[PDB]
Amino acid sequence: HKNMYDHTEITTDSLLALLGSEKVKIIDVRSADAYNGWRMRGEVRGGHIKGAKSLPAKWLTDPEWLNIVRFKQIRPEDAIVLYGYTPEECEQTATRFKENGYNNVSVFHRFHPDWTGNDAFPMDRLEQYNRLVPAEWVNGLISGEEIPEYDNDTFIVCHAHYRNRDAYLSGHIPGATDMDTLALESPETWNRRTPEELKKALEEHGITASTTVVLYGKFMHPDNADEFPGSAAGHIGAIRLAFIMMYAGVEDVRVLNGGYQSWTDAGFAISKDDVPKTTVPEFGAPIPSRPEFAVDIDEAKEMLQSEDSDLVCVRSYPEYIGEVSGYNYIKKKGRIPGAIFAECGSDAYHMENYRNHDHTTREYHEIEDIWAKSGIIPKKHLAFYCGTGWRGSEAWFNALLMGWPRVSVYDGGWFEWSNDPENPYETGVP
Ligand SMILES: C[N+](C)(C)[C@@H](Cc1cnc[nH]1)C(=O)O
Ligand SMILES: [Cl-]
Ligand SMILES: [Cl-]
Ligand SMILES: [Mg+2]
Ligand SMILES: [Mg+2]
Ligand code: NA
Repeated sequence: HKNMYDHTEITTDSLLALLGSEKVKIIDVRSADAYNGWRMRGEVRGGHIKGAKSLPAKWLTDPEWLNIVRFKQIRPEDAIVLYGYTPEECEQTATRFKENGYNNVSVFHRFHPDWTGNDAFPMDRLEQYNRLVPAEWVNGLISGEEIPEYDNDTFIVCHAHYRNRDAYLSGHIPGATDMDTLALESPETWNRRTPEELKKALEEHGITASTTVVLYGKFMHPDNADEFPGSAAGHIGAIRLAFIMMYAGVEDVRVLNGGYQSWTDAGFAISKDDVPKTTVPEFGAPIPSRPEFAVDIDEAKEMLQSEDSDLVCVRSYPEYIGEVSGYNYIKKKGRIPGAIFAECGSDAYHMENYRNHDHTTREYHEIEDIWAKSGIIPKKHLAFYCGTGWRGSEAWFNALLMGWPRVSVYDGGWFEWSNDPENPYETGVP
């Protein structure tokens, strides 16, 4: 007897006995930040039931909901077990599955406090989840409230954009200041600036090595027909700047997960003030403190020859096979020989394969699993790259979050590689 609105409860003991079953899909309907590990109700152990997939209940208003589910490989013949902080949070999702041809749907009532509270019940979390912050954390920070995973006394919220102050002036997080990505990377090479330039730029924007910097950007629907589509890919830009700042030596860098969209979806107030900078006189550390995060072309060439190492191409497929360059300022088309392809998404200004529709990072197990199928694994020194390094930086950041011990960005990318006509390249379908 199928019942659309009254959902069978699954007990703790029954769920424990099913933890290894390939026919069971355990679905966490909490926010992706809680799933990653954030202790959003004060639970002592954060994260998810081991083996659970992420399907935030917020996504029920997405017209593509069923396609998300199918793309996650959750199928009608699976036994679906839903949980949240409360069973009541699962009710609408359970009904949505049942309305869409899933007849085996249960609700687990005792994730919190029973599962989270007992250390024999397996949980998992994104190892460095505290670098990828929810909007509630940022709001607590700017409010001076006590927040978890923070013991500094100095912070700055930084709104990234590429040559587009309107992205900030049209609406930003209260108190935040804007940073043009041109402040930290050069329009000549599209590589990070020299250490002396980085020092000066960081100081002028009010940033010391011991400042907690919270970076985010605004997605404004990049259109490849505009002169500068990157002016609209603000949150990729934010993660690119996070890379450069962490390389430079800012000890504590955070990224707002999903960027500006997450702030407004949470319903917080926004500001249009043009906030003046408060400069600081001394960065306070030698730049770069973390040079290993950045790989230039001679090291990249060595990595292509080493068994220990690989370059990871985070470009679109039409770029990879040489149909297009990806960019209106790159004429050469083709790919670096010997790199492992890890398709970014549709084009140079979209990261669909690394993100959810709401711009939060894609469920990290899915990224991990796809990467492993190509031999992109943490025991290697990996250098992520793309055309000029923005998408490479976002892939790199995803691997950093997983705790991977040797990940870098090959900054120069296809731009630098193809600018030397002596460098070999491939084209066409492999
Ligand atoms: C390095 N700039 C800022 C010129 C890039 C940034 C970028 C966005 N997606 C890939 N790269 C551009 O806007 O094409
Ligand atoms: Cl973006
Ligand atoms: Cl390439
Ligand atoms: Mg897990
Ligand atoms: Mg570069
Ligand atoms: Na290699």
